[PDB]
Amino acid sequence: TNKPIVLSTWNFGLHANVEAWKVLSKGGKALDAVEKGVRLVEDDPTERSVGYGGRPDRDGRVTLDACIMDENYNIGSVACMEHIKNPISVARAVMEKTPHVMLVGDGALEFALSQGFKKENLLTAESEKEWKEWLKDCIGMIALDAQGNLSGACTTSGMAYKMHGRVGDSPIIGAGLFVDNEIGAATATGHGEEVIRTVGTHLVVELMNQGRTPQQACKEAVERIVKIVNRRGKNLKDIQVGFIALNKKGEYGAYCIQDGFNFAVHDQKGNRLETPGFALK
Amino acid sequence: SEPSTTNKPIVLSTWNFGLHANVEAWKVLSKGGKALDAVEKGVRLVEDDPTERSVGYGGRPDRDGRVTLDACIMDENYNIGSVACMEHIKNPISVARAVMEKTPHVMLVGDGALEFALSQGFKKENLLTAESEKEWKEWLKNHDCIGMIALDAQGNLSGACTTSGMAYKMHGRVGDSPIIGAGLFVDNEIGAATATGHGEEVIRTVGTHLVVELMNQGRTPQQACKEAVERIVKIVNRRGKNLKDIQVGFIALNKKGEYGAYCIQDGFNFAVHDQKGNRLETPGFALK
Ligand code: NA
Ligand code: NA
Repeated sequence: TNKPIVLSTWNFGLHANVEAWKVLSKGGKALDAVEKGVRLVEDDPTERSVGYGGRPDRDGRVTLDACIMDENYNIGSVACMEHIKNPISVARAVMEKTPHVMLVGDGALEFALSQGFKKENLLTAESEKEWKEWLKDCIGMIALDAQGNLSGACTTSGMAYKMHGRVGDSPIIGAGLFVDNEIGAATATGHGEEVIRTVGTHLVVELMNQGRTPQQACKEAVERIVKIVNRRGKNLKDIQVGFIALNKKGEYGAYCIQDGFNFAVHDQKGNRLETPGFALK
Repeated sequence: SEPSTTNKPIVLSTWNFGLHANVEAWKVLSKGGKALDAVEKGVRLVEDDPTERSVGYGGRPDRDGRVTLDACIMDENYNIGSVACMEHIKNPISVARAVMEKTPHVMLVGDGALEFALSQGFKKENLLTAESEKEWKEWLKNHDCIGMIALDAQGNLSGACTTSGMAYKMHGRVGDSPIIGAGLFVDNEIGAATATGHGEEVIRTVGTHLVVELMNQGRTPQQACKEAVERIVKIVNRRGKNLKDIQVGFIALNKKGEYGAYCIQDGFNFAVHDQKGNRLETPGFALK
């Protein structure tokens, strides 16, 4: 087994991995590592697709989606939540502190406040400016820790200028994120509607369950999804879906419909940016 | 060549009230109509019924006395629509169908879902009946949803799921019913499945996507429902929980019109209407 190891999506995954590794390298829990990892990007107003600084919906409201899954089938999720900078941590509170696994809208905010989270104005001057001008994708992280336990976290401000109330894949278990401690974990990149449609990360993990490596599973999910896009009469150039994945042995994999995505991997070899295979050549 | 036997049209729905919801779906299916129209019409009957207290009008409120409704819908070509935690609209399944057909999104929640519904001509209505208000105030001091899946005369699958959610849930709580892959999943080249019960547990295990993938890899609909239930049973134990506290059922249909179901605990039936008639059937259960 190769452990610990953490993967996360996009260039900022490299920086998120560093924070995750501060936990993983000291023998801490995957759950804590992935929370710490993605909060880094939630916190950063120059990362405009996650948390603080996220581009608003078309009504100028910054609404955030996140979910988290630990090594023993515990889950939490918030969607379309406003004024709280660290939705992954509220999702973690939904998981640990309530008998529910998903809260949305005003109810998610009220819960957050009741747990001692603080309202903050998430719309930056920069985002407000660009929104008004307009009027005229996420971070996912999965890790295997020194105990051989998996966990993962996904957080986003969702599609810029979405309809108010729009929810993407990031807070939906089996779409944006899925973890089964006996199999593996996967988290998605791409058009949220399309990852929901195909239940993408549950598919990747079930393909690993069925005996595929993380790499084979990501590629086979994407190839199945490519055929569905065609069945739907759509142009593959208009659709992005991709996955990164980890199994219980610390093997990893990534594959997308289209070139141009990258993801960060940190293990005993250190932290680096790698690029997946892709279908649309 | 096509199958020697396909049982179509056919519609299945969860719980005893599925029997009369099936009659309404069959008005569409028996005339060669689309599975998508059939399953919408079928579940709207229950949404419309104030005496059905876990779906639509008359649904028991969250703990603050808001009736907030969840539904999703899926047709024969991976088109999907979903609303969740939506207030004041009696037929969330039809707003879900509008999300699917009329927007570039697949899920709206909360205020945004209501504003969209109003923009589409749905009418704001008071969904809290005197009876539900009475019970709620007192509280202060089975049939948890309807899922319906159908195979029409063309050989196409579609499904719908709609609920008012756990009674006296936290404000904003969403269960499995509006989540594609949890409460409902339909793939026209394999089969369809819809779920009922403790929504948290169906979300946890991505239940209907799992049932349909098990059919994909060769299980019959009943085999796939049963194996999914038994996975939930294993997970409940891994989590150190007591199975007695949990109910989940699945019903499932494949491309040939074969069907099946299975649940954790007894007392769950489903209704199936095909050309031979409308039947209330009782599946096996895990907790014996
Ligand atoms: Na940010
Ligand atoms: Na009702």
